[PDB]
Amino acid sequence: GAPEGPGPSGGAQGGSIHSGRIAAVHNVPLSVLIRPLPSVLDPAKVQSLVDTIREDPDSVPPIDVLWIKGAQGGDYFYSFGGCHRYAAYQQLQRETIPAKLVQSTLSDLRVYLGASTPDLQ
Ligand SMILES: Nc1ncnc2c1ncn2[C@@H]1O[C@H](COP(=O)(O)OP(=O)(O)OP(=O)(O)O)[C@@H](O)[C@H]1O
Ligand SMILES: [Mg+2]
Repeated sequence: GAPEGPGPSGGAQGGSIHSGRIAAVHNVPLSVLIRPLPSVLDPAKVQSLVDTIREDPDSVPPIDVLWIKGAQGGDYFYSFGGCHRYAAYQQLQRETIPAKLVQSTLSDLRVYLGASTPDLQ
């Protein structure tokens, strides 16, 4: 749980390209991925990816993922794409998946779900 926090000490949100920020590749757990948009997966195309990760996990780049926080610091990870890439990782029963984190705002989520957008907390 986390019924407490530090405090304000740096305008991170709306920060210009000189304030402070760290965006890089990160292994985000598969159990905390948010995907509210089903898709049609192909069993032959997943096999090709499952073969790359099993034959060479270095020639496989990360996917783009949006990093947004709720009204209570609750971090939520949204993914839109790499659908087939998720099946290969999910099929290999792996614990986490490489994904590029990109700080975003609830507005960016409205562009994708400007209708079924929930209330993050
Ligand atoms: N054996 C392989 N089979 C298919 N794609 C491969 C293979 N090895 C490398 N790749 C790369 O994996 C990437 C697959 O993910 P990408 O995000 O690019 O596109 P996508 O097919 O639209 O699907 P999703 O968003 O569902 O993963 C491709 O860009 C391709 O270049
Ligand atoms: Mg495409």
